[PDB]
Amino acid sequence: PLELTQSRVQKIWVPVDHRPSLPRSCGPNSPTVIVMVGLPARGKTYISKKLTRYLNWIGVPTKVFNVGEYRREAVKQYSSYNFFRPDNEEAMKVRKQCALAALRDVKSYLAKEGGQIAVFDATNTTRERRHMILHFAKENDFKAFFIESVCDDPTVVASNIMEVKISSPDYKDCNSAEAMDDFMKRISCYEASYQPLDPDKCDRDLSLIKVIDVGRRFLVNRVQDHIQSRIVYYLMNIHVQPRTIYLCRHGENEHNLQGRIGGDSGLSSRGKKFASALSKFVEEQNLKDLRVWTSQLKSTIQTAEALRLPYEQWKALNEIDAGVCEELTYEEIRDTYPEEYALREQDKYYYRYPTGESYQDLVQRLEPVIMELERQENVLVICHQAVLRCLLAYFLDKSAEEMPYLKCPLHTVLKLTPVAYGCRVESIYLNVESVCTHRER
Amino acid sequence: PLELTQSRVQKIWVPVDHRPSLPRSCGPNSPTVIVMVGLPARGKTYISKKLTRYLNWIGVPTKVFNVGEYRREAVKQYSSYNFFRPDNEEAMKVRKQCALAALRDVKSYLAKEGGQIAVFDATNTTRERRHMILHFAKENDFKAFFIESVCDDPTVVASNIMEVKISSPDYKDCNSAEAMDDFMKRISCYEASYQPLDPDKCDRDLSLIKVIDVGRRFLVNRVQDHIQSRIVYYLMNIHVQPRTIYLCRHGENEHNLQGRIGGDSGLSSRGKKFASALSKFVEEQNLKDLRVWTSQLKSTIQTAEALRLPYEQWKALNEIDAGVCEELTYEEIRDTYPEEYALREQDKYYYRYPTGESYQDLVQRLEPVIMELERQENVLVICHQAVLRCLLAYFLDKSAEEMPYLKCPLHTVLKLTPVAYGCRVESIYLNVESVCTHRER
Ligand SMILES: Cc1noc(C)c1Cn1cc(C#N)c2cc(Oc3ccc(NC(=O)[C@@H]4CCCN4)cc3)ccc21
Ligand SMILES: Cc1noc(C)c1Cn1cc(C#N)c2cc(Oc3ccc(NC(=O)[C@@H]4CCCN4)cc3)ccc21
Ligand SMILES: O=P(O)(O)OC[C@H]1O[C@](O)(CO)[C@@H](O)[C@@H]1O
Ligand SMILES: O=P(O)(O)OC[C@H]1O[C@](O)(CO)[C@@H](O)[C@@H]1O
Repeated sequence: PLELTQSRVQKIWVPVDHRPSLPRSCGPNSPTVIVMVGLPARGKTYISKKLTRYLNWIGVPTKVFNVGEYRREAVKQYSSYNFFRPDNEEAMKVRKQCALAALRDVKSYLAKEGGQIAVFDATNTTRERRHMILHFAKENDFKAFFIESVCDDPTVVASNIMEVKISSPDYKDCNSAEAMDDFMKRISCYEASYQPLDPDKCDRDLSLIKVIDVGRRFLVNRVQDHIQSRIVYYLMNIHVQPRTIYLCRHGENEHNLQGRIGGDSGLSSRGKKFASALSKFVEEQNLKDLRVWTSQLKSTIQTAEALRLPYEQWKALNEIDAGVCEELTYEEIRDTYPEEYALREQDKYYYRYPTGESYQDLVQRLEPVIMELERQENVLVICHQAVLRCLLAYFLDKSAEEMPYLKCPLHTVLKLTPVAYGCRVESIYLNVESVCTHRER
Repeated sequence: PLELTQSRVQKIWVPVDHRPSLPRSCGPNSPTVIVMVGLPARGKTYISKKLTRYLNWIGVPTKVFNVGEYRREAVKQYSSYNFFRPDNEEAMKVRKQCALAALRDVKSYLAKEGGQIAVFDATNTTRERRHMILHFAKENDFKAFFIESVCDDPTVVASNIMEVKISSPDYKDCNSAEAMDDFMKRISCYEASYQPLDPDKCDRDLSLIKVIDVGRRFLVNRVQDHIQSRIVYYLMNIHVQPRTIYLCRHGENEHNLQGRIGGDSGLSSRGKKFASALSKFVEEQNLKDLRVWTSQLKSTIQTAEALRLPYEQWKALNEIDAGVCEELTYEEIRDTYPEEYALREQDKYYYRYPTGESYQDLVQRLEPVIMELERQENVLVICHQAVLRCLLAYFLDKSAEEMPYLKCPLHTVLKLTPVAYGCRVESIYLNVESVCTHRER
């Protein structure tokens, strides 16, 4: 009675499955349609992309369905704002068809592809369009959560057009002045029929968040579940202030020299040289304020000590726990635990070390780190190879499959600069020799 | 260069501190005053107490300063609503003095006692009172965060009076009808001068949350930091729906029989008997829906398997990691690691096992569990001794010092019923023998 077996890869205790003569599968909670609401140049695509990047990283399969991309596919070349005119009978039919084709793909993603969240990235400015999306959600048993971005500041609108609209594939053959003028006219096409969300009377029963004046104020109505609560918390932690994220590993340690994994060894002579090189690098960056974060492991703390700056130790930044394989070389792992070695090589993200962790466990541990990185400005994170790959996968939108193989060499700073599309990444090698700890698939 | 030492209790790497001939101390971010806003019977004291319980548990020293308690101290016996009349010159002076005496204690708590958050629990219904609190915060370099509870539903108001107001020390000599009538008149004394928070025009620069219609809607304005963001997320996860939380340990395991700590051993014959007894108990509770949560350790999963109910495994529910002391008996710990054994006995909450955890680390890991327990209704958590003590300390408002010594015997269910003041706790022993794993200080 109560016979369990431990799964080889993830190390999960499951009931011993003595399937009957004819094994039956039972193939396969409710998916969510996130509805973006607002006039053009209100950061809807920015919100869509950032939220999708975060949700995928935490393990919630999410996809953006941008109606404009369906339009660029249906209509070969973009000419002008005249396409967006409310009196343009033909283009209005085309635009509706594009929205319906995107919703068709939303249904296929959530009901047939194992997707959990579909972000419907369009203006959805009219009650009519939103009633149609709600009907689509109710008939398919999907939850609907609305995210509206409201802003009347002309400086914010003009800045968004200059930063990411003029560079749109629609304005390829246009100069900055033509594109800006056309886009202002394009926004005006939407202003007459725009009906903002009204949680007070009309939209009282809808689950929604109103992001007002680029996150200065929020109106939150009827948060139904955990994922909606998490989105609201995320939106309240992110910001659009300029800043830099520097990510690096501790300087080379004694275990690195011996080819040993885990442990709590100190910096080697080269590691100490990197720590000095890092201080000079940090100084040369001339940052008004800089937060320094380390793990609770000696090698990252010794590296931070060389900076002569205040730092904070996070247990969440500690390297992946190798369980029984801690302090062993990869050769000793292959010889003592050959089954374990091969299992990891085959499934590096989900593989859990015996009495240890997986990259999947790392993500769960690092989520508060990500949330705090979002709220901060200039931050230097001194961590470890697996931790760094996980954080980098979040910033660079890398999949779970790619994550355990990201190149994070020793004595190299990864400088992350948030641009309008995601992160610009610059690599800075601090000219101090070390061993190589990267292992390809 | 870069010489560090590992602190004996917490195992934190610190710079070797070779203090000079004359050692200097440097004794000791900005504290926060949380301002409750709203008419009486709006759940301000309920919010104050629950939020304080959560903030203290996560390690943020928090205290409630209820102006009514300062009034009950200054004014010996309460007679009627006549004390709260706006034309009561004398009582208005007394009430102001009480609020100023509470603020004096707020200053002493935040600036002199190492308190981080002071919850100022009063009506604070007038702009004048709030301007005075803001002046007090600005002059003392304290942050101000407002939490307003707005509700016009007479059913909600009447229910609150019947549940927790009539039982107030003010209404000791009154019967339910007299107390209800007096309290309605008391609320009416505040209605004329009540100026709700206006984040649109007047309170635009204030950091605030408006909880509308018992959490149906929220107005969030200017969230400045991490703690305010966390409070907002907490308020959006909690609910006032009736439910039951059942907490228990896995049935007795093989390591329990050998007096061994940690490990991933299976249920003993008695443990299997408890698992059956637990199924019968659960069935007899006749709960419409019940969520079952386990750790990823075998003994909790085997216990859940006996229920024949769907369950979810949480790595966050895994027992405290004993590091190098894993799978050892307490006698073997005392003989192999006597220094470690004595250090733990002296500082059980902060003590970290070598390459292992502390109760302090458990709290950090269990925070997402608490957040999900809040969002859920009927939940059964099958876990481990140290995990159970931590969760119980949250629900029962126990300090960090008390937490490692809470009695959590094997084969015993802790039934938690949320009442208006906190949790009512019922213990249910399922009449199956086991070893005792409790060790007093
Ligand atoms: C790109 C880009 N960089 O600067 C600007 C301006 C843009 C383009 N943009 C224009 C927007 C508009 N309207 C907008 C809204 C956004 O949605 C937001 C959602 C949440 C928050 N949240 C916060 O700012 C939190 C809340 C309080 C503390 N910090 C801010 C914006 C995000 C980006 C937005
Ligand atoms: C005791 C007690 N039990 O039922 C009632 C009614 C009471 C007394 N009471 C009266 C209130 C009023 N007005 C009130 C507000 C509260 O503040 C709240 C703060 C946040 C939330 N949040 C939620 O409900 C979240 C948001 C959406 C999902 N669930 C609710 C109430 C908490 C308790 C309150
Ligand atoms: O996932 P991988 O490739 O083993 O890399 C993570 C490893 O890198 C190290 O930080 C050093 O090689 C080890 O501590 C850790 O086991
Ligand atoms: O903090 P204490 O008193 O050692 O209790 C926690 C211990 O209880 C156990 O669950 C069983 O005694 C061990 O796994 C764990 O080390």
